[PDB]
Order: sequence, then C-alpha cells, then structure tokens
Amino acid sequence: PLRTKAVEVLQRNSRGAFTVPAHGLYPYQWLWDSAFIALGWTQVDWERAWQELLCLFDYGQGPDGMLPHIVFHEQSRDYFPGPDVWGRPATSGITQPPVVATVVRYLYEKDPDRDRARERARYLFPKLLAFHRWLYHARDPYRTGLVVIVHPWESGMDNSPAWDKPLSRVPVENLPPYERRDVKHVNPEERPRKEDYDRYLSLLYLFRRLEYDPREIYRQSPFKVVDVGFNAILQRANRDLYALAVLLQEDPYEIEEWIVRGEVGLEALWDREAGFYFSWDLVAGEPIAVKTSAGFLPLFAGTPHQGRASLLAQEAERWGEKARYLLPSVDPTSPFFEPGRYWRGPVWINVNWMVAEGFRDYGFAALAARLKADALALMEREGFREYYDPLTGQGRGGEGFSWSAALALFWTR
Amino acid sequence: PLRTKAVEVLQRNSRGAFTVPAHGLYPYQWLWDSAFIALGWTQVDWERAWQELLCLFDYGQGPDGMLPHIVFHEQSRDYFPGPDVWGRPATSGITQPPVVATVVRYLYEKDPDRDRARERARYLFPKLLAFHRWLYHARDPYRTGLVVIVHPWESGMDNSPAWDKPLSRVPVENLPPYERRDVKHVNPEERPRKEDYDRYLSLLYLFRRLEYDPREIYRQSPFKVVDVGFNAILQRANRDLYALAVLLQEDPYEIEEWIVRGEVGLEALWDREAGFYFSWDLVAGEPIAVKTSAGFLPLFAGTPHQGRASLLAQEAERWGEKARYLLPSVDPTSPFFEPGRYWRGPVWINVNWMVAEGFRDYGFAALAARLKADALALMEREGFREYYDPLTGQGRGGEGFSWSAALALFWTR
Amino acid sequence: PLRTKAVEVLQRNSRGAFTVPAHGLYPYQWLWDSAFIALGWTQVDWERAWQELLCLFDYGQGPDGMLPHIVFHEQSRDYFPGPDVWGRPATSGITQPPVVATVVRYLYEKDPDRDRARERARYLFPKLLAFHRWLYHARDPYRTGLVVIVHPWESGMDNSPAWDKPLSRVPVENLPPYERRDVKHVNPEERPRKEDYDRYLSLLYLFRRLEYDPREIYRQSPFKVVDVGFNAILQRANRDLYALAVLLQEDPYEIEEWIVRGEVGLEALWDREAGFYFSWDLVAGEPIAVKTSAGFLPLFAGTPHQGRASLLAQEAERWGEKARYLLPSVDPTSPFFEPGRYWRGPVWINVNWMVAEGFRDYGFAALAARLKADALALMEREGFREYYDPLTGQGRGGEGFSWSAALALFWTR
Ligand SMILES: [Cl-]
Repeated sequence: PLRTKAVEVLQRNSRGAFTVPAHGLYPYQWLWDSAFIALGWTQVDWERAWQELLCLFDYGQGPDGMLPHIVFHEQSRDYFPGPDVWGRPATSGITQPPVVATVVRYLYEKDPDRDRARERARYLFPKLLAFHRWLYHARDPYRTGLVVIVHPWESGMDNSPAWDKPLSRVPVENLPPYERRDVKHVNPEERPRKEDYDRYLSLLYLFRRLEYDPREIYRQSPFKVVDVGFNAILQRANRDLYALAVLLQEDPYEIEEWIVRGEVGLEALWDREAGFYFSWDLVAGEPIAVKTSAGFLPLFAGTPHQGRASLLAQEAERWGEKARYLLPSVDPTSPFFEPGRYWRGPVWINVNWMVAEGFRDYGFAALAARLKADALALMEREGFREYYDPLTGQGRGGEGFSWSAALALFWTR
Repeated sequence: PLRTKAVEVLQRNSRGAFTVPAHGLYPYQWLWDSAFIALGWTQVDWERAWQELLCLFDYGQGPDGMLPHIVFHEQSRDYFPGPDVWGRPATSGITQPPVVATVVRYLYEKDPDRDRARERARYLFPKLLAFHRWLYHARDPYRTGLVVIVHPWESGMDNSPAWDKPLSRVPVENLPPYERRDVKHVNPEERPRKEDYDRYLSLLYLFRRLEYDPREIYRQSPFKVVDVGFNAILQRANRDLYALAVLLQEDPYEIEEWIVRGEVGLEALWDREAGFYFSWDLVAGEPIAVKTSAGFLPLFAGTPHQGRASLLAQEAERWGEKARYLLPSVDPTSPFFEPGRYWRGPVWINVNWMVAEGFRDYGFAALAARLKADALALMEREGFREYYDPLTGQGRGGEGFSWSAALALFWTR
Repeated sequence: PLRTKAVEVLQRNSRGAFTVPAHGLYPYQWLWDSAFIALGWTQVDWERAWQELLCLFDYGQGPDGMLPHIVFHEQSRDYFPGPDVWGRPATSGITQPPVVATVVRYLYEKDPDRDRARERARYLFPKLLAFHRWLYHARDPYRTGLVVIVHPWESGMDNSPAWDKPLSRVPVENLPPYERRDVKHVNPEERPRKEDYDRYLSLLYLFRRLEYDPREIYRQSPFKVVDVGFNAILQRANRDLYALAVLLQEDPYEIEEWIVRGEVGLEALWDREAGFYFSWDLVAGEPIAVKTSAGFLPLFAGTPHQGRASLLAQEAERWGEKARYLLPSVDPTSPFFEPGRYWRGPVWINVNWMVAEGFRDYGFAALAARLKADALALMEREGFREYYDPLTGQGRGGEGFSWSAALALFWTR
C-alpha cells in the first residue's frame, strides 16, 4: 500500500536526527521540507517527529533567531551551492517559508504523550518567536505587516514564473565558473535553466560580500519581492503561534500585532481585476501579474472572505479544465506554463495539501477532496516524486521525495 | 396566547426591582438571567426593563467593577449555596456571561423615551466598561484577548460535558457535609449529579479561602477554562459597547483593542479537523474536544467567515436528524448526551435565540426560522420551562422560568 | 458610440488643469467629481488624468491638509453659494468623500509610463496622508475610527432622505435673502427644495462665523452625522493608501491603525433587524433608519462578511422589483422616494460603479453585471446626465455630466 511505501522513504532518507528531501539531489536538511516531513513522522514515531524540528533549530538557528533554508550537516559533493560557496555545522544565509509554527501546533495538540508535548512546545516556543522576530526585523523595516524575500529560493518555489522579471534585474557579470550538480540527479529540462542559476548565484555572492547583514541585504539586493506564498504561510504560522501561546500560558507578546497587521497586508495582495492574489515586486514597485499556485495560499492563512475564496474556487476549476491533475503550479493557460519544469507548471504535494486544507475551511468540500484524490492518485501511480506533470501525471524531479511520502501518510491518517 | 401567559410569569417572578429566574428554585437575582429578562420587559413596561439592569449594577457591582452571578437580595432557605456559604446585599464571588452590554444596546436604541434612554445608557456605560475591565484584569493577565472562567457556573452552563475532564481535577477531600436544595424543586435526574456539586463547592471554598482575590484565584484554581460561550458573548458585548460609545459620544478608550484582540482569540478556538469551536482547558493546555451548543455562539459574535458559518450550519442540521427540537445543548450523538439533564442535551430558549440571531446574520434564514419555530412550539406545548427534551419536547428543570417567557415575548415582538 | 461621445464631454468640460462637473451648473472644481473624472481621462490621455488630481491638491489643499469640496478657480455668477458666500484661489470650507487615494492607486498601478507613475504617486502620497490625518483630527476626536460630516454636502448626496431629521434641527432664523442659481440650469423639481437650501446656508454661515475652526465646527454644528457612504469610501481609500505605501516603500505610519479601527467602526453601522447599513445621527445619538444607496458602499470597502453581502444582494434585488433601472438612491418603496429629485431616488453612475465593483468582489457576478448594463443603457439612451429616473430611465439634473462620461469610458475599458 501507499502508506507502507511512504514509511520506507522516510526511513531510508532519515539521517538519524533529520530527513533529507532526496538522496543525493538534496543531501542536507531543508527548512520547510523538514516541517512537512515532521507531519509524516507522526504516523511512524512521535519522538522522531519532534526530533526533526529540534535538530532544525538546535543546529540551524543563528544567534539573531534566523532559521536558514539549508543546514549543511554532512560534507557532500552531490549538491551545489554547498557550504563552501555560502562560506559561513555550516548553513545557508537565506530563509524559507515559515510553516514551522503550524507544524509545531499540530505536534503539540496531537502527541499522545502530553508531558513530551509540553516539554517540546515550551522548548520550541521562544525559538519560534525569535525566528518570526528576525523576519520582521530583517525583512519588514517599514512595519508593513508583510515581509520581503531577497532571493527566489526563499519562496521555496525557485523558478516560479512570478520571479522572471524581478530576476531579469540581477547582474550576471563576471561570475565565477561553476558546475551544477542538480542536473546529475534530475533531467535538466525538469530543473531551472542556467540563466536562472547564474542569477541565483549572483544574489548569493552579493549576500556573502555584504556578510549576510540583514540591513544591507535589504538595502542592496536587486531582488526584493513580497511573496504571497511566504506571507500567507507566515500569517497562518502567526495564528498557530498565538494558539500555542494561549495553550501554554506564555506571554504572546507582539504576536497579535503581527496577525492584525499581517491580515491587512495579505489582503492588499488581492487584485480585483484579475480575481487573484499576486506577489509584489518592490524594486519595480508593482504587482507581478502572474497567477501561480502560491496565490491560493491565503486560503491556508484564513484571511479571505467567502467571496474571494469563491473566485479562487472558480479559478482552480478553470485550471482543472486543462490540467488532468490539480493543482498545477501555474495557470496552465499561462504562456510561461511548462508542464515538467519545476515550479512553472508541475503539481506539488505540499501545495495541494495546503490549498485543500484552505478550501475545506471555506466550505469547498468537493474541490478539497479533488485536490486530495489527485495527490494520492499521482503518488499511487508514479511513486513519491518531487512534482508531477499535470497533463500526464508523469513523475518529475527528485525521486524518493520525502514530503510527498510524509504528506501521503499524514493526509490519509 | 403565549404572550399573555409570558407576561404573567414576569409579573409573578418580579420582586419589584429584579425578576427571579424561578420561584423557590432560584430565589435571587442572576446576572445573565436578568439581561435576557430585561428584553422581555421591553414588551410590558420600558421603565421596568431598564430597572432590571440598574438593580443588577447598583446592588451587584463591587468596587473593582466585578459583576457577580448572583445578587442575594432576600434571605431564603430554598437555595444552596446561599450567601452564608459564599461568606461576603451579599453576592457570590464569581461572574457570568457578560451579555449585558448587548442588552443595554438594544434598550438604548429602541426605548420610545429618548431622554430616559440617554440617562440610563450614560449612567450604565462607565459601569459596563468597569465590568469588562475587571474581566481582562482578573481573567486575562497575559493579554491574550480571551478570558478564563475559574468555575463552571461562570459559563452559565453548569454541567456541560465540556467541563467534565477539567472538573475531574478539582479535589473533593474533607468537604463539609451539605444538603442540596435544588433537588427539592426539580427532579434530581434533571440536575447535576453529586460528584458535580462536590466539585462546585470545593472551588467555592478555595475562592472564599483566597478571599476572592483575582490574582490568587487565577493562579491557584484547579479549574481554568477558556469558555467559547463566555468569550463569544463577550466579543459580541464588546462590539455593542463600542456602538454605544460612538452613539453617546463617549470615549471608547480601549474597547477597540478588546474587539480586535478578541477576534483573533475567538477564531483561534476553531478546530479545523472537527469543524467546530471548542472551549480550551488551560490546566491541561488542550482543546476540550466536546461539541456543545456554546460552540455555535461565535455566530452571535459575528467573527466567523461564511465558510465556518456554513460548516456550523451543516453541524446543526446533523443534530436535527436525531433531535426533534433544535438546538440541543450537546451533539445528540455524543456519548455524554442526556436528553433531560440540564446542559448535557436539553434545548434552551436563550441559546436558541442567540444562535438563531447568529445564523440569520450569516444568511441561514431557514435554520434561524427553525430555531425560532422550535423554541415557540416548545413553549406553546409545555409552558415556560428552564430547558426541554430535544427528543420528546417534554418540559424540564425550573417551572415558570423567566427568560423563557421573556424571550418568547421578545422574539415575537 | 458611447465612448466617442464620452470623450467629447470631458474635452468640452476641461478647463485645462481641471474638469468641471457640468458647464454653468457646476462651473468649478469638485473634489469627488474630479477623482472619478480622472479615471475617465485614463482612456484619453494619462498625463491629463494625473493632472486632474495635481490641480485638486496644488490649488485646493490647505495648510492643515484639508481638501475642500470646491476649488473656486474662476469667477462665475452661475453658481450659488460661490466664493464670496464662503468668504475665504478661493475654496469652500467643507470636504467631500475621500475617494481620491483609491483613484490615485489605480493611476499608479496602470500608468504605462512607470517613471511618471512613481513621480506622481510619491508627490501625492504625503498629501493624501495629510488629508486623511485632517479627517481624523477634525472629525474623529474620540478616536472611534469613524469620521463625522458636519454638512450634508460633505456626503456628496446633498438631499438624501437620511439627512432630513438631522437637518430639521438646523436653525433658519434671520438668514440673509439669497437667490439660487442651480434652478436656472436644472428643473427645480429635480433639485433640493428651499427648506433644504435655507438649512444648507445656515450651516455655512455658522462655519464662516466660527472661522472654519475644526474644533469649534465639531462642537457647535447642529448637524453631526456618521455617513455610511463617506466612511465606507474612507475605509476603501485607507486600504488603497496602505497598498501605495508598501508599493512605494513609504512608511505607512498610522494607516494600519486607521484601517483596523475603521473596520470595527464601519461594521458597527449594520442594523441586524433591518438587514442594512445606516448612517448615524450623533446629535440625536441614534441610527438613521433610512435605506439609501450609500448603505451598499461597505461592499466597496470590503469589510462585510459574505452573509451581509448576501442580505444586501437580496435588498438590491427587491429594489429591482419596483425600479426598472438599478440602483436607485433610495428604496423605491420608501415614503421619501422621489424618482426625479436628486439623491432621493434617481440612479447615479458613480454609485452604480462602486456598488458593482463591491458585489463583484463578493461573488455576485450577475448583480454586478446588471448594475453595469443598467448604467450603460441609461447613458446610451439619454446621454450623460447627473442622475436618472429609475422607473422611466429619463435623464435628470446636470447635462453633459462629466463623471457619467468618465465612468462610461472607464467601465468599458
Ligand atoms: Cl465571509
């Protein structure tokens, strides 16, 4: 069965304390990967579910509260750019979508061992708070309620067509020669193009040059975007961090403030002409008019009224008229639609789960059930892959992909 | 007719300035009883409607702004625990759901005498504000936006199955022998069990021992619950107190703050797996996964989006597939469902009215009309009783029950 | 075609920098007229669209940030009361609905010239902020989140039946004799009655006597109303001003505060018995129970939940059972309904557009399309008039009316 197979991927990809996203392709600990993977471990061993998160904070979190996107636990030649490019166990210098508090809330509420639950939640609570504080300190200096990402890897959706025009401004002059390693594990046509990677590395070198100084990175990055996905996830995490606080009887401090200001911000990203949520390019000072599946994530946050949810429900159904499987990462009628190339079209299991949870909350039971059925069927037929063709259902990207197996286990719990 | 009969109960139960909930059974002034009863008096004599509330504050409200749940106006042997157990005219040392500002808002808006309206509203406004302030001072020291009740009588829903596990922790060692008086007026099978009353009194003695000190009561009570009902009622009252302020041109001070923070809090009580609002046990640090009719009360508050209201509408309809009359106080499929025993199943007229008002606001006209029709039919056939069997419609609890007659008059105005 | 004809009205009514609402009838610059008219100019010449707003601020805005309702650019005998009555280029001493930031947001987002866009938006941003600040300073001293208008011209809906009882209190003793000029350009039966104008002038003379002192005007005006229209427009403008700030990377200062407090306030105006939003009379301290088309404007603001939008959708459909064209300015079953007299029944193109945009946002596509079709058909058959008979579709009020032509061009863009 699906579940038995799912467990084996998690056990094979386990390195003891953390779980790699994929053998070789992703030989390190990733931030939002580890959060979703923790949910899967709840179906195998709770102790080890918590452990995934403890390892993430204990080895990942810097003194300023920043949680980086990769914790480079063990040497490897299989991944670029590795610790030596970042030049800092070693970690990357950027962050990823802060889905962790949401995952911590579920672990806390549902652990059968209530003494363990409380120990781990009290231990992680202030660390969560420091992470969110770093986000607003580093990425929201005008106190807007929205946070910027300074690198498209921080969205978790690396080559999303929303980032194309923002990335066009990143200078690519006199970059060191590098050899990519991802294309040894995955077909190149399924990964970002070199123009993309040149720009990904140019940003990393600007950041390393500026010594990963939050203030300077913000001032000088040629890439500054209010990602609808990162911010919807953050609004959701804030609401779950608030719940934790009240349940644990901790001082919620300024969490309420984050929530209230975040709600004004997240709903500002709505474009009434297009009937969709867009990420914003702050360098250009404009909305990025590109409908990606991150634009559904405010449903996960719970900020929209029913009428906006309705309009999103209608949009997903339209995408379903072309795509055999929901939910493709970009409008399949988009000129940028590429049904096999990463975040430019393929279906992803984690986004399916989030958007489904979201639609369920707003009463769209049939659509939420379609997203679940599509996810499970894709995984029944092609195993646990990083993403899938929305037209054909063909597995793409990483094989033995940990969060696919984790969410399969979680969603069928 | 129903209305003529309703008036007579109010006139018979009137003690001049206040109205008892029921002759003998409840021979004193109750807090949320008197608020709903005031609405009924609006259909007989407005002066006397206001008077109900004036008496409540003038004789009930302590120096710290606390409004207690019982004002022990006249000696009686018919009720236990009476003023001498509480040991403090005398009052109890605990509060009840703060529905009063909402009732004060209606009285103010609708009194045909506009000079009276303004006198009474200006007189009561600062007293209302002090009451709410006491709530946040005594019961929300971490400034969460949610307030705890420290005793299940404070919910107004004394033996709700949500309180069972919280109550299990209340020590019952070496309690004085007492004789219950409620079971002289009502069948025992319709009232709380002795295990319940032992625990109710143990909490009262801890509170009397700690001299009803808000700070110590909060720190030491073995019972600490965020009641969804108390807090939904409080959110609604806050919004109505804000309206009063603007209408009277009074400084709303921190009411906005209460409303904004309260809205974050009340919506945190939603459990997405169960599709329902739960009260929270802060001693255990967990949601209490028990669906009671208090979980519908956020509709009265107006905080949910339409999708949550939808899911609640679906839940009420399911309860209606078993129960002949809506709205039973607990899911009729609950293992704790007891169709005659107080707040563990019976239908209540005040909760019917609140939940109906709530569903009406969210567009569920048919369900709201069903709740009204059910309430009025129950009262047509069995008179004005405290609660009713949801299966058979048989009258239960107190006879000549004042808020049933009051709401009957109000709801058919 | 409609569009070609629309352009000619704007070019004929253009005085170079600003556009008059109507030749002769309205020979000056009006505040909310110029905002809607700017949207029309976007379909002809963007430079000139911006210019409309620049002229409004550069010549209109006082040192305290107040934006007045009329900028009296050029001498004329065609209008009363003109600059010499106000006694202050000259301007009036009162304001109008602050729809400007919303219009500025659209201009900014859509200007094909991105350098121009940024210049104009950065230039106008702090001026917008000062205008809103003046509103809260002058008109919200208790920091309610709602602002009062002190004169029914400030609503933009001069003789709305909601103002009748508030106006009844304005003293009309020993007023100077005046001659009205509006009735030279428009049938008197289509304009306000003399009892109205006596009261309009009495307020202007009290204000001129008190030297247009914000503090004294607020304390002494016999007319003080929380207009649902002005405040819904302001909530919408605040949300758009917030968007601008984030897009421009300007410090949003207290805009979030305005939005959060404004949302509590605007939703307090909802009357659950009537199923509608009412303006409030603060002199009487009561809701004004009169359903006008301003009561739909919270849909433009985006504050209601779907259930209130639903109830409003049902109300508009009822009004449509009597009225051949939506949306009449007052419930056609109202005893105050006058199908030709200004804001007491006629259909208006700007309110149609706003309420349609609003219903679209809440998923009421059919109703929004009806409002648009009705607007365009009214303008196809009777040209561009100030308002129209909802029963017959007959043109009323000003001829060659600028915002009708502007919105016709805009809405068919
Ligand atoms: Cl909603």
